[PDB]
Amino acid sequence: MTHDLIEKSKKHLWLPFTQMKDYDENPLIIESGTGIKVKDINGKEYYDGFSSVWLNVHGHRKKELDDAIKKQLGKIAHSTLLGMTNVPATQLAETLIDISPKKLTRVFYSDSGAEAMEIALKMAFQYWKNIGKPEKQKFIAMKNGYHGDTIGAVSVGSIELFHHVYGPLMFESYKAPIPYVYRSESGDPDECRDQCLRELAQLLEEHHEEIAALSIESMVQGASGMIVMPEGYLAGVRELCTTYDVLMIVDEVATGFGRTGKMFACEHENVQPDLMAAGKGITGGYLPIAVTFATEDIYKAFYDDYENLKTFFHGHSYTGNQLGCAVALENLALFESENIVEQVAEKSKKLHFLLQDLHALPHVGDIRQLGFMCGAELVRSKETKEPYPADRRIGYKVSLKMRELGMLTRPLGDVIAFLPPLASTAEELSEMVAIMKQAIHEVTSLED
Amino acid sequence: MTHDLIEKSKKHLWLPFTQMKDYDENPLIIESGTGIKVKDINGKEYYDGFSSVWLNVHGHRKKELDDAIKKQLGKIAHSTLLGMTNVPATQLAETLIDISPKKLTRVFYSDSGAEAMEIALKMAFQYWKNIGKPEKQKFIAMKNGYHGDTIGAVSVGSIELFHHVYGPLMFESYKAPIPYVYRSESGDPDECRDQCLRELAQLLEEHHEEIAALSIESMVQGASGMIVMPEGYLAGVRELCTTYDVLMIVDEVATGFGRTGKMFACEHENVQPDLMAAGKGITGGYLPIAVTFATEDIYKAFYDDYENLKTFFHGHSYTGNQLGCAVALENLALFESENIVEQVAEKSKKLHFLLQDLHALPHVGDIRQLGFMCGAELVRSKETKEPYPADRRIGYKVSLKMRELGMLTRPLGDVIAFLPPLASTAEELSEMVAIMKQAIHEVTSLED
Ligand SMILES: *Cc1c(COP(=O)(O)O)cnc(C)c1O
Ligand SMILES: *Cc1c(COP(=O)(O)O)cnc(C)c1O
Ligand SMILES: C[C@H](N)C(=O)CCCCCC(=O)O
Ligand SMILES: C[C@H](N)C(=O)CCCCCC(=O)O
Repeated sequence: MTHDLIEKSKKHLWLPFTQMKDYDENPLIIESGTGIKVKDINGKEYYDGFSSVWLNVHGHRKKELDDAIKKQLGKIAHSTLLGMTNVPATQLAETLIDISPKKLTRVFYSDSGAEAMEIALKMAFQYWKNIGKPEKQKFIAMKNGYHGDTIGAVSVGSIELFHHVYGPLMFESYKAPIPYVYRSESGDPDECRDQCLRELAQLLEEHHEEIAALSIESMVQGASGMIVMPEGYLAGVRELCTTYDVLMIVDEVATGFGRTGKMFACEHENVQPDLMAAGKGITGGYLPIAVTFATEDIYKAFYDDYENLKTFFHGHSYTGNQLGCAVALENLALFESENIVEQVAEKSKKLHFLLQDLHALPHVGDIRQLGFMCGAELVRSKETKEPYPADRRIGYKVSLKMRELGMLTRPLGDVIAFLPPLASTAEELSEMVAIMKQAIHEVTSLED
Repeated sequence: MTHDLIEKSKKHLWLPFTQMKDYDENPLIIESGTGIKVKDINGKEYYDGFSSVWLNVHGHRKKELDDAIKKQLGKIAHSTLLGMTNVPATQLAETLIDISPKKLTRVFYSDSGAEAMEIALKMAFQYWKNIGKPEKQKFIAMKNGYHGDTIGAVSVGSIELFHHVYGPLMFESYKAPIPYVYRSESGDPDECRDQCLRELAQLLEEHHEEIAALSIESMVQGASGMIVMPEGYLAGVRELCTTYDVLMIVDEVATGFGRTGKMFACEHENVQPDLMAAGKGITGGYLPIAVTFATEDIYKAFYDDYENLKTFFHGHSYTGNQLGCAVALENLALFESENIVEQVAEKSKKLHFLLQDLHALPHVGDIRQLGFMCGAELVRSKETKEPYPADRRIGYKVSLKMRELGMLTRPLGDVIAFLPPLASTAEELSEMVAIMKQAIHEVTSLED
């Protein structure tokens, strides 16, 4: 009836980033969403406290967004961008160029964030080959960094739950140290920033001639536990990259489009990427579209007569999908007409105090926040900062507790993520912090 | 204004698989489509003779497909498949399992064909270490194989012009030869087949204890020039993969969903893949949805208590998108109520005769076809079968002539690809083949 839908799900599906024995024990099937809440096939409603995995902006069944896709259906759903283009993709490219960092003048589409990162890495590799510098073939990427699941993006990721096993498949990369101030040693953001930059510079001084690009998440590392970079760090990596002739790839797939209370997160420190990835909330969270921005200097390294062999030979079949681009176009009009970014910045002030209060809980160790990008790191001892053994599944148990309490999210290890939709109201925010607090306590007061 | 949308496209876009200097010289912006024709912003109409790069099934503005997406907007556009599922992804999963090879019982969603292949390759690699055979970690891919553009897909793909700037970023891979009947000495499909299988068997015999999987396009190598595998070749590959304990990965991204006159091309030789990649036409050409099918034996090697770390740690954020899944569900209902596959198979009989007439031209060296998947290889000499030098751009020029004559396709080197929508009538196919024949004559008669 809907009983059968549940059994079908367990019989035919294989779900991303999930142990299916876990799914089969606690299955959940979503049927509709309205505002910032989704509804399962039984009629239970849940706050979407993780924005459907960090991509949902205006909430669900956002009226203008729905209208924008109906309008485009009435014209054409998809025609190709291989050797040509279409209207919404071209319009969107100009709108994207207008709001991104000033040095990024080019828009290369694809389907997902891993793909946009996969394209940034290939662009950066082929640039140096193109301009007669074929030795520049290694990458630097940051520890605790994550850039997607395909093999290039994996070669540049460093979350060892996900990646360690795939080492034989990975290309040659250096891993640079980032600040993780919470379980640091001095606990000072300036000291941690300066030490990690010092070590970046020494790595660069020794090997830059072999290195095409450096990859880094913009301001906040997400899959690693919503670890926010100390002030001045990102701008410090930009300078080091410029100085040692390494292209800087900035990953904005999670932080992009208002998430950190700027349109793009590298605005906090005014950094200009050479290459920049984006996805998730670009479409409001409706459809798979992704982008790699490039500078003009990069673009023209590939512009030449065709048998001069400059061409970038990459491109997915759905590249520039009109349906995706149309809803992205409306999304960005909503940012403008709603003043979304400003409202996120305002609402994050009070949210700040709401989140700092969780510290009152015995097993909450750290609270991290930049805008609407937050994590509560759970700890078996605040004093110690010693974490619970992984085998007690504390983050997992907390997610399940929140779920029965009517709120959806996913933990990053024992870090409880909180990335509520950008349209979230001040009262919705406090209603979600309250459920999260209740859940952490109920689970954690028993150290399950 | 037409002229400034055109100048915006030259200014802010970087297109897929395109030398932007070629684009600038000959810009083309599509506005709408109706049935199997698309229309540019100047109002000029074109036959869609490459199905918008091999993905459009029913034409454009297909009413049923249109209704299906509108109906889904009215419920929800995207909620996550991480740790949970939704209604259309669940229903779609069931239907896909029913129409796919019987041994394939499991569906793992993604956004694109490359991502589906990347998933297949990561499943094969981790499968063997989950069951305690870490030795089995190498891949075999077929000479002239194309599996997508992301780094893992290109590590198992061999299109010299595409891959191998990127040599340094692969991942070593065993390359086996495919029978290329047209420019082979005997040729003779049976002689070719059996010798390429003798070389595979040799490769397996020596290295099979190191090999995780063999990766192969299903029945036709597309990007390499629409090269049809001889009868018995695919069934022999499968047999040798079984004999030597190597998983068979089958790429159906281009051939899948009716293209070759079967629902899946592997049905031609009755082959059961271990892992099967699909995409493109899965949605009728409307949206980016892809699938990796897996057997239950493979699924169950990642199925275990979370602490025994069996889990597949992979999954894009738009996995199981309701919008793509909804349109795909309706796409498949059409295959059923419109008997698309049987209609393609039937129409393909007369079509073969249209294409044999094409063969009458002095510079048409070969015609290749399986269902609606066709290729007309151009040669400067049809008795020596010598190719035009690349530097005289014969494929590119033919595609531009077809353009002005009102038809879109893309060449593969000097092979003119012909992949018309599956809804194409008998009349429309002959209209299309005639425009293609005129354009080959007008370009090629001037080139000696
Ligand atoms: C989401 C994420 C990705 C991967 O994007 P997908 O669409 O899931 O493939 C890449 N980089 C960052 C920083 C991300 O947050
Ligand atoms: C189209 C294709 C791919 C890649 O799919 P995308 O959606 O373009 O990334 C991979 N393998 C084959 C055989 C294909 O035809
Ligand atoms: C567009 C998609 N990446 C695809 O697989 C098509 C095959 C390669 C396309 C090369 C061309 O048509 O110019
Ligand atoms: C969904 C997408 N692959 C993404 O970037 C999130 C990765 C980290 C999420 C880990 C989890 O939620 O379990």
